[PDB]
Amino acid sequence: QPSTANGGFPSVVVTAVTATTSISPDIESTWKGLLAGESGIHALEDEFVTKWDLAVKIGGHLKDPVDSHMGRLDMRRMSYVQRMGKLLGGQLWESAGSPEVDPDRFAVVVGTGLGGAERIVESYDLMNAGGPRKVSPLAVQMIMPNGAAAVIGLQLGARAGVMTPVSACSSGSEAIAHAWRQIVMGDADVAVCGGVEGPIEALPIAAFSMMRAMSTRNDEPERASRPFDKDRDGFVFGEAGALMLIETEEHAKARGAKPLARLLGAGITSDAFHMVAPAADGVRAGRAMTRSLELAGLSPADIDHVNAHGTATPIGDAAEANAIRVAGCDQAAVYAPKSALGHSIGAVGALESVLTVLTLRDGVIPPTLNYETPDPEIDLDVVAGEPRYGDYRYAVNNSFGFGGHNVALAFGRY
Amino acid sequence: QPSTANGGFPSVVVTAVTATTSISPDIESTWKGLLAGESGIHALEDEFVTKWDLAVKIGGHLKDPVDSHMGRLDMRRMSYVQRMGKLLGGQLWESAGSPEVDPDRFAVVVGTGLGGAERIVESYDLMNAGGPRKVSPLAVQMIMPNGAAAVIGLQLGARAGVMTPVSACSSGSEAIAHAWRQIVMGDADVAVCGGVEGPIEALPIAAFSMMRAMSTRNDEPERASRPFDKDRDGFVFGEAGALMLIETEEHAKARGAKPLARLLGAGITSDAFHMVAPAADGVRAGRAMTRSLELAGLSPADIDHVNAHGTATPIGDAAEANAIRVAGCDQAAVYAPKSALGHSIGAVGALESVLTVLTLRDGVIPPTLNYETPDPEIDLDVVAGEPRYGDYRYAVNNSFGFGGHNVALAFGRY
Ligand SMILES: CCCCS(=O)(=O)Nc1ccc2[nH]c(C#N)c(C)c2c1
Ligand SMILES: CCCCS(=O)(=O)Nc1ccc2[nH]c(C#N)c(C)c2c1
Ligand code: NA
Ligand code: NA
Repeated sequence: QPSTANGGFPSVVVTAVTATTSISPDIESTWKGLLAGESGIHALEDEFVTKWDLAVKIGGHLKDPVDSHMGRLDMRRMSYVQRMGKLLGGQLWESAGSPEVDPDRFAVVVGTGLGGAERIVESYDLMNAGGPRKVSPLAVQMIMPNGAAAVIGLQLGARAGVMTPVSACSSGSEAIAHAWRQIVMGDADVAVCGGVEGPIEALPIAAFSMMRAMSTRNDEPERASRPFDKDRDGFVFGEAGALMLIETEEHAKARGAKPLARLLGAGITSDAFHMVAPAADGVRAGRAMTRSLELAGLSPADIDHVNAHGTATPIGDAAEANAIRVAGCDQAAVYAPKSALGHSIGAVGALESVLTVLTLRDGVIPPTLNYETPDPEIDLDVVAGEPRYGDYRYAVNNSFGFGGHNVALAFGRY
Repeated sequence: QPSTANGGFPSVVVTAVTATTSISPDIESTWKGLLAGESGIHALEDEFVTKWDLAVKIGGHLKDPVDSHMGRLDMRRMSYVQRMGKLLGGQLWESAGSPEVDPDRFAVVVGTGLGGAERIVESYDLMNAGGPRKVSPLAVQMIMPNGAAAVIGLQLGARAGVMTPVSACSSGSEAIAHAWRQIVMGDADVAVCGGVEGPIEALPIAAFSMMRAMSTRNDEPERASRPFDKDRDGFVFGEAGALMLIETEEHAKARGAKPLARLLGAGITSDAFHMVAPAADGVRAGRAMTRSLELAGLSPADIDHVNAHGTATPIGDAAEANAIRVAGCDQAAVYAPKSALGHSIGAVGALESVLTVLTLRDGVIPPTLNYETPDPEIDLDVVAGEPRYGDYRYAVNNSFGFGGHNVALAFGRY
């Protein structure tokens, strides 16, 4: 059975990362802020909060709005997630040294939770007011959920596949999983992968809050997201998009790229339990972690760090604690970055994969914010208080999306 | 290098198929109708055509509407594509003999072009009229594009992954590709895969017709879809959904399932050329065909049949003719089923994959309708007139989606 450890799969490395978050548009500045204990989560100042008297009045908008970088033309020819994708794609490529790769060995895999959905409403309104010829010839390419990945593949010249997985909260991690597959099956040597997602607005808040999925701790916004804490009361939105460049180790060495980490394996399973609730027993989610280890060639004792899905819902954190135990990883140092960055749905698995890479690169886990009275029924080694510097050799990033989609990514220190 | 032919990949077989089309709700009846020269494409009788005086007044609605099978509860708890998925999922499982499989070795991969998008508008309207608490607690799970795959995975108990690829016209074929990967990489032994898509409506017609992508031959609706014909003028919508059951040959043999065909390999490439136009040179699309042959262990001389993407746009059919030549497959007998069934976007690649299976099973290709004055600039062996009975050993199904997504699936006779 092939594994990364035994050479059955080629070695794959992470050579560049980019992200925009509620803390910073610069991933290295986001990382510094996380280590400093900063939160991106604040009182929402948008008019729509008071217009609807929303129960949720907190969240993290991007520190640097995407459209502050978008001129008239981009504002008219692309949906929001496409604009975010174009922005991050160009940033990532610059960070990688603008390499000249073989387009025929270059893939793009970018997940997203929904797609260009605001352009559906706009086209709907345009046609209602002016008839069918008032719909733009660009409407289809803006609306289609593959649109962000297509924009990035066209921008950077990727001709070895342009793929868009949709799996709610696990979309951005699943994209990295499929990019890894595209390389280890031999279809590509280099891939841009990750996830993008739209911004906080009234209808997204209404839809998730009517599930009772969201925190309503509006008086202390930075204290609201409390993964694994006894007093947690749901997730907080925190906007993001994130991409990484992965490539075979031989490809990286041949162009002088310095790896940040190794991407060793990916496990994809499903709960088949409930359309939005995770399975309480954590068994299939744990199996995704185990599968990523099988493909990497690691045992659970090797896993020093888990970057938790950790949304801070009551049932989600409990299920994940069971999952981590099921996978034999409950001695790992656990970080729940949604404590600081919130939940960005189709982007968040990619963002947390980038954070996992940085933890391995720098030998440090930032503190899980708001972990103050640990839930008596969960017993994980949650990093908290201040960053924990440690000898982290291998890590798993978890993302368990609504719908029952479990993705685990196994990374190693380079 | 592993191939199906040399044993590096396990043998994978197709053991059950289901589809709903503009000709019939019964795939075997659809097949009989195609062989009889029937078209599913008629004058649209919907009020929305006259309300907007749409330039396109033709298309194929499902012969048997999905919602004629949906009671009050399903109409309130699922989006349209989810209702179609539940319908086809249960039909497929019954056709397969309702097997008892290991949930932990059972995956679902279902592509779609857009998702539960009508529920976005509905939630939008509900909140505008009644505030945030009038949005349903079910809105998120109905809207999310992974929703149809999630419904099917929950219905049938698939715990080895539930995935949703989005790649416009190639979504349903890409789903079958990823299911094949999930099996040959060892993550699953059996998978339900295919694609679902929404119905014809005024806004979809307006959006694609403003690209000049659609036929306007309204006076002779069954004559409008003319792939590879000199007089073609764009595609016609024809509603569909389709699923197939695939599994390792050893799994099929162990439960007494009789294979309909072998699924031998899958190639995924991309054009990185234009957001909606295919590359004229057909090179990357041809490479998807070549890649499917490499993974199968076939040479182009083995390919007896190509089930063309064949949408009947001027530029699409020309590009595909170049693609087929680039791949060395231009001596294959070509069928363009959109001539009879129209284009169903995220479902159509799955539907045409089912048709490819039936061609191999039965040794017959139905006639490409409306192929009467072949385009002088395209020289393919298009089957036409009446069905061609022939010794078809291997076939490739092509799907080249808007965005530049190329998927080719290589199938073999069992
Ligand atoms: C972190 C927040 C997640 C919100 S989301 O999950 O609802 N996704 C999502 C996707 C595309 C979107 N386009 C637009 C516009 N205009 C919005 C508001 C928008 C929202
Ligand atoms: C063969 C036709 C393809 C049309 S589509 O590509 O526009 N897709 C698509 C997807 C979901 C949809 N939900 C609803 C509703 N109500 C519609 C009209 C609808 C349409
Ligand atoms: Na994580
Ligand atoms: Na086809």
